[PDB]
Amino acid sequence: KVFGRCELAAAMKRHGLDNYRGYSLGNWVCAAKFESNFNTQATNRNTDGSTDYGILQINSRWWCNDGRTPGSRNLCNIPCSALLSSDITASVNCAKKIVSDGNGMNAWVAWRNRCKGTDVQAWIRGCRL
Ligand SMILES: [Au+]
Ligand SMILES: [Au+]
Ligand SMILES: [Au+]
Repeated sequence: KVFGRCELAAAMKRHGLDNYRGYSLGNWVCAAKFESNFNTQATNRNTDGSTDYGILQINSRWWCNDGRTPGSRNLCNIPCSALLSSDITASVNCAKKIVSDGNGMNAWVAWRNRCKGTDVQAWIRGCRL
């Protein structure tokens, strides 16, 4: 599914991401925009042979099992395909574990390079939240 901006803002807020570990909702919408273009079906191969999955591009190297990242972790205890659903629950509850692990939103390269330090409130402008 490809979310509308305000549609994803609404879902992320409902799932308890607004201000999660002090990251405003705008940070999460900005990350999702630049990670996946709001597309739950997004998959991208990493150089080490891991793959990033779903609307928040969660990495098989640490967080999920995709059956082809040998010697990796599965710290969210899910198949990476669960991260590709039209329903963002699994991506949200895994992202909460990632952002809590000491590195904050710096784990998301697109957030670091395109959202961090910017006016991220612009990403929720116009939305009825
Ligand atoms: Au959730
Ligand atoms: Au994020
Ligand atoms: Au949802």
